[PDB]
Amino acid sequence: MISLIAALAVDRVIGMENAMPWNLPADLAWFKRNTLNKPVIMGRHTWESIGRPLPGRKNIILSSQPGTDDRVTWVKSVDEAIAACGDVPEIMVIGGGRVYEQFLPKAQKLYLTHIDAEVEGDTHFPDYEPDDWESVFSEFHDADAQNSHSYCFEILERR
Ligand SMILES: NC(=O)c1ccc[n+]([C@@H]2O[C@H](COP(=O)([O-])OP(=O)(O)OC[C@H]3O[C@@H](n4cnc5c(N)ncnc54)[C@H](OP(=O)(O)O)[C@@H]3O)[C@@H](O)[C@H]2O)c1
Ligand SMILES: Nc1nc(=O)c2nc(CNc3ccc(C(=O)N[C@@H](CCC(=O)O)C(=O)O)cc3)cnc2[nH]1
Ligand SMILES: [Mn+2]
Ligand SMILES: [Mn+2]
Ligand SMILES: [Mn+2]
Ligand SMILES: [Mn+2]
Repeated sequence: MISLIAALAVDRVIGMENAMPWNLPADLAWFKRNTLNKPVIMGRHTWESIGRPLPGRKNIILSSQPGTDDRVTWVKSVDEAIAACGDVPEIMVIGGGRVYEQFLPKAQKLYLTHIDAEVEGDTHFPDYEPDDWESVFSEFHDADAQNSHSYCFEILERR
């Protein structure tokens, strides 16, 4: 089972200049909680944007070029990435935009954080078909002293 996890600002913006244009520790905590002890698949630009391995998860990096760090696993196609996860119950695809596009059609779940932030972007989440998806969990949070925007955790499951 393949899932996507992402945080989306207004207009589905997910990134700008190889970074996320917000800082929401509560959302990072949600990401960790939903990815720990699962394999994570990411594209090379996201690997560079994170800048180090995510602990406690098998990190699988897509790139057409040879890998440059044996602390993570490098693969050259979607099907190789899936295979490298092995027999696990849930594979987490953690972006970025190009990777989400390719995995969305295989995905059965989406973990989306909807952030109430206006931010210029150069990367978006796919313009997915809402009719394909059932919202099964929603949890809204107002901004607080640690988290400058309001945000909503949503889980959707393919109908
Ligand atoms: N808000 C969020 O939830 C979130 C999540 C993740 C990332 N981001 C942001 O998204 C941006 C990065 O996204 P992006 O779309 O630019 O890049 P990306 O999807 O992270 O990486 C794309 C690269 O992955 C490799 N790749 C992808 N598909 C491949 C395939 N089928 N076979 C082989 N290699 C493949 C290629 O590397 P090569 O060029 O080496 O071949 C490609 O250039 C950053 O701004 C980042 O901060 C945001
Ligand atoms: N909901 C969501 N939010 C994001 O920020 C996010 N980010 C990525 C890719 N980028 C990143 C960047 C940093 C960290 C990171 O440092 N995570 C730590 C957080 C520890 C904590 O704050 O509790 C981790 O161990 O997961 C993860 C993913 C992919 N999907 C996402 N999905
Ligand atoms: Mn805001
Ligand atoms: Mn429509
Ligand atoms: Mn919804
Ligand atoms: Mn709700």
